Amino acid sequence: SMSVKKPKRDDSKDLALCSMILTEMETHEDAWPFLLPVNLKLVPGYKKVIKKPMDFSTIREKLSSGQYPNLETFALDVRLVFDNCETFNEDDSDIGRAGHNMRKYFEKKWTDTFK
Repeated sequence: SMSVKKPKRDDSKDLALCSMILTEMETHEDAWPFLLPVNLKLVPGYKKVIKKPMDFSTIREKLSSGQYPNLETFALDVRLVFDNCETFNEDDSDIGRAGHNMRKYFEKKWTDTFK
């Protein structure tokens, strides 16, 4: 509260570390459904159904331009990618399986890096 602060957790490497994680996600073989924004002109239903589209390119641009105020808003966008994937794709489809795998991959790097 006012003039009463918890000890300073060192956040000075967060930007670099989120960039590294993102690089690892970008280079994973199952990243292909997630690398670019879904083409809303060519994919029926996507626009109306998925209220907040998100993809790795968009996260990378946001990261590169200071649009994440902290590492939690970064994780929120990554998880949005997989949440959207689960919303639109059957679990037993290549894209659906890709999304479960990438989520697992991410969540391990996240825990290992920060927790």
